Amino acid sequence: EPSPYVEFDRRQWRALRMSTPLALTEEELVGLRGLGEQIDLLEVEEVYLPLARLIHLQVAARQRLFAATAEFLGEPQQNPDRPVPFIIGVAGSVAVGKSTTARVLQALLARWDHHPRVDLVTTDGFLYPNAELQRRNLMHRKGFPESYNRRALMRFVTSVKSGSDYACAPVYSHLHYDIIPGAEQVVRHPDILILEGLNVLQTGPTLMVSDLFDFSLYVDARIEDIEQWYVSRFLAMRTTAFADPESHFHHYAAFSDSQAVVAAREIWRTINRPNLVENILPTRPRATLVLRKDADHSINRLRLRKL
Amino acid sequence: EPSPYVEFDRRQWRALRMSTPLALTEEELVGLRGLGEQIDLLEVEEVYLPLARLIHLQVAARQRLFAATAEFLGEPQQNPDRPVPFIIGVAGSVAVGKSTTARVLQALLARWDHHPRVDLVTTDGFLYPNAELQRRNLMHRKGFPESYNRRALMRFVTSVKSGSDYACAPVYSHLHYDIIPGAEQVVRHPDILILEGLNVLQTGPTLMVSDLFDFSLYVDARIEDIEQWYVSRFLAMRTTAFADPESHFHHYAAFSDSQAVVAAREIWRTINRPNLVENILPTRPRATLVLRKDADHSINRLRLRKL
Ligand SMILES: Nc1nc2c(ncn2[C@@H]2O[C@H](COP(=O)(O)OP(=O)(O)CP(=O)(O)O)[C@@H](O)[C@H]2O)c(=O)[nH]1
Ligand SMILES: Nc1nc2c(ncn2[C@@H]2O[C@H](COP(=O)(O)OP(=O)(O)CP(=O)(O)O)[C@@H](O)[C@H]2O)c(=O)[nH]1
Ligand SMILES: CC(C)(CO)[C@@H](O)C(=O)NCCC(=O)O
Ligand SMILES: CC(C)(CO)[C@@H](O)C(=O)NCCC(=O)O
Repeated sequence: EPSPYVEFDRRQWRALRMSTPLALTEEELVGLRGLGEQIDLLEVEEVYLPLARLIHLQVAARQRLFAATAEFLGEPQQNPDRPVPFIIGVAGSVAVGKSTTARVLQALLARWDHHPRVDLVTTDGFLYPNAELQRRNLMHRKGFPESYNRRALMRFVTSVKSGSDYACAPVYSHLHYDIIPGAEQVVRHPDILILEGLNVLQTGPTLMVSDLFDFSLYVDARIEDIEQWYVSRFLAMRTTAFADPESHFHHYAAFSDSQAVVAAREIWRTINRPNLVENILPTRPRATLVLRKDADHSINRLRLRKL
Repeated sequence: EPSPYVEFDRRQWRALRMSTPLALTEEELVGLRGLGEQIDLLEVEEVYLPLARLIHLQVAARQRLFAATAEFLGEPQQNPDRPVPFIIGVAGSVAVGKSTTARVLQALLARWDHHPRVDLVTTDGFLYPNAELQRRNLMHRKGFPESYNRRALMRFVTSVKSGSDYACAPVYSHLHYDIIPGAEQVVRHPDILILEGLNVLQTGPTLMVSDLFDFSLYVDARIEDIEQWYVSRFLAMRTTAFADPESHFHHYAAFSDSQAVVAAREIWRTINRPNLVENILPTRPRATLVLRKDADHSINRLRLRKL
């Protein structure tokens, strides 16, 4: 059976590093690593460095493609100080590590030789505000496709990829659990834009951000593991994020281990798990690279799209 | 508002021919032209020749892409007598002209300088046989996604694009209105494969043939026009195809104009129109090039994806 995909173990994948230099310190890694994440410099070298080599091979190759369409159209030569931005999507469940994966990726690419402008945007900022979610009866479906302003999202990425000087995204506050009035993240003709969220790989009856991705990753793990990671993070957060009296979820800080486990499981069951099974997982087949994690968070398997 | 798309009129589009030679005679065109189609050598020159220039620019460019992934993987050099097959999808309603568009495209590309092997496959052969459609209660939904063996279809195109020496498709008989026992269409590592059908541009919870297309066309027209074309073709066929006593639809040959119009409208209303509105039209946003036809079948407008 021929296949669009090729499967690697960590042994096979890490050979593909060739001579890519490691440009990240252990301390720098910490600044990027999320609560509960196990990524170390060795995963960076054995997993993220071949990745970064793949990507940089494909950035130049993907530029030929837009150049052919320019040539056809009898369009001028593209300013080499403004190529067409390479767009990278990163997807997966809540709690699977995908935001760290994306932050690490950004760090690695920014440190490539010619110092590319590499911006990172999460879909959080494109959530409808709570007052608007409440209007729509969606206050308990944050993360589902319909809880996002997908039109604004598509506009944002279309703007950036189509060469705009600047494009703006709104900004979400996890502390306050809402969009921040007046806050903008401004992206200015970067060379690479990484877009990370749950359903960014979705497809449908209109052109969507996934149709603009030049490359995508999906961070995968067994569902039962993800839940464990999610519950455990929730318990840990009683003394980090929920401890802040300003935090929308401050009431959780004083939950017993057992009360906390019960609350987190209920949130997993009613929100995150269904969103995962119904919307996120069905996008996995399309990702250029699936990063498969074991129960201990360690990436030991990879699936690349060769077609 | 920035846009993934650029819109042309025939004036703007035909300028993009540059010096592409016309290699098709009027007689050759006839061999390709479907009952009721108005395509002439002038549409070929003003519409299909820029198209063919776009495509050939993108074939070489799209090869860089697969080469980068080979390089990354430390794969050998690709035999230049066997590149990775460029896959082209052609979609649209029944009766809109898309099969002629595809046959013409094949003729034009086969006549490019180095004489590329250019195969053409329609999704007809991947319809479930009638006995199997009946089992599924689908004898009146031929053309809807579920009336096709989509797994076999995906396998076929995956086989070809992944470099197989040969791949086989079953063969449908319009005369008999069923799959022909024992018949195979054999495709042998072509340089380009054109795949044409109603829903070939569809997307979903699994990797599908649209995810393998390097380029796609959608042949568009106003729904009311398509219906007129469909009814008129049905009336014309009383003296061509339905006239054959072997034809599954021979009974239609003896319909009055008015009986025929009533039968065709009913088939349009209950089968083709719903399939168009529900399944085919929602794929239009993704096509690389939409060919928009006026009431007289003439292509006067085009929409290209630049992103
Ligand atoms: N305080 C806070 N920050 C969050 C939360 N969710 C995501 N973040 C932001 O994203 C980072 C998480 O890194 P990582 O563990 O890779 O995130 P993830 O696996 O995508 C977890 P989730 O998808 O649940 O956010 C956090 O360090 C923080 O910057 C949250 O619930 N609370
Ligand atoms: N005899 C016959 N041939 C058909 C039929 N439908 C498609 N074909 C094949 O496809 C060709 C049609 O050319 P074209 O007019 O572009 O097809 P189309 O617009 O896709 C029409 P449809 O989609 O309804 O087949 C025919 O000449 C024939 O080879 C049909 O109902 N009867
Ligand atoms: C469970 C964690 C810590 C992991 O992301 C986080 O999703 C969380 O608990 N956030 C606040 C609770 C909530 O998700 O509503
Ligand atoms: C209406 C035409 C002639 C146009 O394709 C053709 O679709 C047709 O009439 N075929 C046989 C009738 C049927 O579609 O069942």
